[PDB]
Amino acid sequence: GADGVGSSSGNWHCDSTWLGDRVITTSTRTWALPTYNNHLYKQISNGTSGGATNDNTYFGYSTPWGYFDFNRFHCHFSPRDWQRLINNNWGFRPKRLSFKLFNIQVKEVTQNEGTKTIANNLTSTIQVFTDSEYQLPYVLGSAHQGCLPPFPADVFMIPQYGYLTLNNGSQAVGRSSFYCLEYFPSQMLRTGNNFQFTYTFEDVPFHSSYAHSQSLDRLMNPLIDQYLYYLSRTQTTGGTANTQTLGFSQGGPNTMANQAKNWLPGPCYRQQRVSTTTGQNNNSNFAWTAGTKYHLNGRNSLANPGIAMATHKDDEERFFPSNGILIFGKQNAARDNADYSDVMLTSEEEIKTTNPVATEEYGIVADNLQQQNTAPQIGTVNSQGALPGMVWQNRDVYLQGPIWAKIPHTDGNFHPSPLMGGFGLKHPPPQILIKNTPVPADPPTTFNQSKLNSFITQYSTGQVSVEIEWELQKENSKRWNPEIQYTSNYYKSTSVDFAVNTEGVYSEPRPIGTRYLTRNL
Amino acid sequence: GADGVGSSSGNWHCDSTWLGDRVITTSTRTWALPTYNNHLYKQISNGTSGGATNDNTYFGYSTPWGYFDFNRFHCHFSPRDWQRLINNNWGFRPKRLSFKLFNIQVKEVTQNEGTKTIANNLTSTIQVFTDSEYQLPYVLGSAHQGCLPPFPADVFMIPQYGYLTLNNGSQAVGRSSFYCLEYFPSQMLRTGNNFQFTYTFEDVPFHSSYAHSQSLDRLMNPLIDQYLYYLSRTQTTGGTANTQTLGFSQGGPNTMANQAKNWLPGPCYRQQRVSTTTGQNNNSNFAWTAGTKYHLNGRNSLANPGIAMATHKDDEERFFPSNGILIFGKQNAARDNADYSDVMLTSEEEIKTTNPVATEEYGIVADNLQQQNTAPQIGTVNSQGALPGMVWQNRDVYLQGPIWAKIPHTDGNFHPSPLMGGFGLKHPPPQILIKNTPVPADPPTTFNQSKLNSFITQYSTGQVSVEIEWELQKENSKRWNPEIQYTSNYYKSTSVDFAVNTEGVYSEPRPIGTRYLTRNL
Amino acid sequence: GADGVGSSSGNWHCDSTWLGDRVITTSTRTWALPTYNNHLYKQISNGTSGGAT
Amino acid sequence: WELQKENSKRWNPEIQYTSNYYKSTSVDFAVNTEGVYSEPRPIGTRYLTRNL
Amino acid sequence: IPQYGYLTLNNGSQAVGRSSFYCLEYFPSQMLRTGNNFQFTYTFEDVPFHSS
Repeated sequence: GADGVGSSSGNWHCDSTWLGDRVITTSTRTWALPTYNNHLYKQISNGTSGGATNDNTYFGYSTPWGYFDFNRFHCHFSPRDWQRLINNNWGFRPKRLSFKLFNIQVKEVTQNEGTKTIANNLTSTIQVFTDSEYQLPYVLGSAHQGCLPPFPADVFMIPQYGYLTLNNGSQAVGRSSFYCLEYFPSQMLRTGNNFQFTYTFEDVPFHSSYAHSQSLDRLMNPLIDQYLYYLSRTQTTGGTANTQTLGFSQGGPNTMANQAKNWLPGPCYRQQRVSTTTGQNNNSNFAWTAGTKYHLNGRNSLANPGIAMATHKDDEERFFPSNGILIFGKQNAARDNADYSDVMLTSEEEIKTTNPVATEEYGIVADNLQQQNTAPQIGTVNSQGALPGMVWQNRDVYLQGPIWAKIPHTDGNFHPSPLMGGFGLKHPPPQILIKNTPVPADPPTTFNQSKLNSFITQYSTGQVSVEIEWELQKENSKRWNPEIQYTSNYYKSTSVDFAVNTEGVYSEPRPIGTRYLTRNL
Repeated sequence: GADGVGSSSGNWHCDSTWLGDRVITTSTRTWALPTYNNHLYKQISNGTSGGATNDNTYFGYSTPWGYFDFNRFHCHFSPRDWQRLINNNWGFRPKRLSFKLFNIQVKEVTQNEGTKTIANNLTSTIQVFTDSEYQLPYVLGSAHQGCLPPFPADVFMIPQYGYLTLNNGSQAVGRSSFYCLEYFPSQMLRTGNNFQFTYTFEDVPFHSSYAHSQSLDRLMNPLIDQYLYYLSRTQTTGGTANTQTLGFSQGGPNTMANQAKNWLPGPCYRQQRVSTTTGQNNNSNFAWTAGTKYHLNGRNSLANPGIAMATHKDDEERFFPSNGILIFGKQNAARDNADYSDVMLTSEEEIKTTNPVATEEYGIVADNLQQQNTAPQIGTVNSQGALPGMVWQNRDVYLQGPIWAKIPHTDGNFHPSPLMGGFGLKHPPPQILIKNTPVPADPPTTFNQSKLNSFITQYSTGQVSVEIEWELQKENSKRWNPEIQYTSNYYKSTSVDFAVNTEGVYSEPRPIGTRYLTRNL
Repeated sequence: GADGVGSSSGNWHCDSTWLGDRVITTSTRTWALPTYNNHLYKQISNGTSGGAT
Repeated sequence: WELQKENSKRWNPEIQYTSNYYKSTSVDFAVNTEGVYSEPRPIGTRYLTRNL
Repeated sequence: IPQYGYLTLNNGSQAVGRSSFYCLEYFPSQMLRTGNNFQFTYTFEDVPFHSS
């Protein structure tokens, strides 16, 4: 109706509504936006001139702007809600979202000798816009820090926006592009204004959350023989001198490894195996050398995690592929050289049925061409691309994991599902940029052409709301016996899981996968 | 209105019209159609009975007919028009075409002793038809010579039509098929008639003409750390005796080779590397032996060019893959054993971002399974198929290159984009066949059953017009700094580029790629 | 609609639009205006009395 | 602004204005390490050609 | 924002009779506080295209 400094722009909303196949999750947080780079664009670079190896060189710019990132699940779901979701449902996909930004304060702080003081600046503004035409480097989806906090009572700091471009060493080539963010139409807000927009997701396949109750090779009937034959005997038996001969048999219950099958496991690109028990591992540093890397433009890049694979086979739980998994840190984990007990290892073991084990070969093929003179030889397939009749599962999404990623714009792609897990999108949710409008200090009395480098130390805070509507796929199954469910531990504990401790620090005990309920292949 | 020998059938058209997102290019040429094979079908063959190796054997027929081929770009675009196109636009695709054939003369030449004389034959006809049901071997798209000339003032000769069929050695098998082209309904034209038809392309994705301003591995934010971890340490350090241990770290600006990534480069099938500087290459003839070949039906076939890959990495310009590029000849180049200075080498270097370098491996994988007893081992991937989450770019189209190719009719295919570049089409533009109607010489006075082998030496000429409507994808980009453009050299020269020389010979100095403007991944 | 110290007067615009034979370029900048001459008009002059030619 | 479209039958390619393809320490028409914006060269308006 | 000043007829450092003096406060102007804005439009007269 009427906006001003005395009225409030918007109301707090955190809620989740469950109706039929829809669930609508809304959230609200409090943010604080500092001034970055003293309002300057800057060329940032790193090159082999220093100690940096040729692989880590980069060239790019760092903008004064800042951006909102809600791309992680736990922003939108309380652990309880996540439990309603993964226990009762096969799959889900987002439909549409809404975004609101309101109740803006802008404050200016000054330093006089040793005293610090902070006072409202009522006339200052902030600038906000969204890129809806995707005309900027899209920097979301790389799993950077700085999303909304999982716990609504936390106040968070908005990250700085920057991007990278083509480089040769530390230098730049001709195609290198430079973007000036002030060059887009944006909306300017004072303390009595608010900002909002809506967005509608394109059709996306449901994320399958479930494990297969069968395995790809066991689809057969155990009771009945096949009518097809296979080559079971190359040589006579029982004789003192055995000669080569041919004989055939029908696949049956006794030998099921020989039966014909319609389908093949998903592709395999091998990882190195590492044991959680230290003593069993080799004594050396093989992490970077023995890692599984892909080579692009004379630059070796570790492949992290890589394509979706089973972490380990039965009773192998102490083993995990080198880089082939997602690893989340526990609360108050060190940044570098953190101990094993400070991190949380995800496990893809649920997909063992459809996909091959990450640390083992795909299969065996014939190397040579046999003769009565020469013996047959076999060979091992470490890397296997796609073949007609392969089926595979994507990687599981976690409560801490990213929701979506932008499918790059290219001539062609193969199954465009982000490797880190999520929903691939041609047109992801537009990224939102925000900046404090610079306010100069006292200019000189005599004209000078040079730009003004002196400004008023300033920052702004406010509220942000995001609301996403999700579509659910109900679970319809005739299974007689009980399912596996996700459940909290019944035994006593010093402190409640997913709750604040004595000091008020919120923490998450373990990652939570999405696959519990079962289906038939 | 009224057609006859005195009226003209059609008017000359060469023009290009630029309206909005459409551009309509029309062209006209003068052709001459000789009599081939003395009006005879003939079995042609080659086999290992001679010096020919088993790989080059073939079996097929050569028809008296002849056909029109406009499949190359430079037929439809003047170099200037090609410059308007590639500088201002991201992509384009054809919409519909028109074809006209008119102003037909048919002349008969006789030899009397040493004198030669040529006179109009007013009553003779020619036969023309198009196969719109695709019931013939489709011979276009193999980049054969004989398309329309690039320069409108040239008169060209129509090529002869022939096709190949299944063979075993020089012989033919049972499935070998024989087609009689007189067995189709065709239209017969005298000097007062004209021929035309229209065609409408099926929906086809725009050809992407642009380079990526980013690279596939650099999509990350340089400023912010990831919240994921990786395995950075397998062993203690600083001690006199170091023991195996586990430690983890977060990917960050300093080490970007270790960060998790959502996508992978396109597939890789390696090529042998050759230096343009002769001295650096090995001394031997490895061209055929060390080439990259695919084996089909006991017959080795060189893979030319192969799938799209970057020609070379940074500052490698002197290197090119063996057969993995397109090579165009300069004007008046020799047919066989031409010198390096007589040919023009295309370069795919623009796609380095998305696709791997053609001459280097795809990556590294783990060969063995480590233990405290045994060291880990690594292995190299030379050939890599498709894996989920790969992105790639197609090969660039050139002003001299082919426009389209017919996607073979098969059960299944993978990304059906022709390797030589172009638009893959289920129903390409129908191919057009043309022949002089045979006119017998004086038959004997007494009946004889044998067919008449004596004919009047004869040929025909006329005009041909083709008009194609193209659809454009406008370039909308916020990049601040200037683009790279294609431009002619400012410095003085003996003769103008893309123009006739003193002797009247038209020539093209260099190939012209389509990728200049830039985009973000 | 209603202007005051809490509302913002206008929105940032920098854009260029290409339509047919028209192109429309808009721009926006931030300025700072000092007080000159202590709010005084002043006669300024220079002459050959000094070193000036 | 009002534009006058270029309608010309010239066969061979025009001269265009284009950025340098070769590598460089810093991008032209962009901020440097210190954040100072700079313009490398003046840019004239005459490239396309006409007949007298 | 630069300072506004202007020159007039002179003889040496002195001024002649035709020298004019303008008082800028003598024009109608619009006064704005922090809640106000200012705008106007303008239309160029017909001018020949700049030949590039």
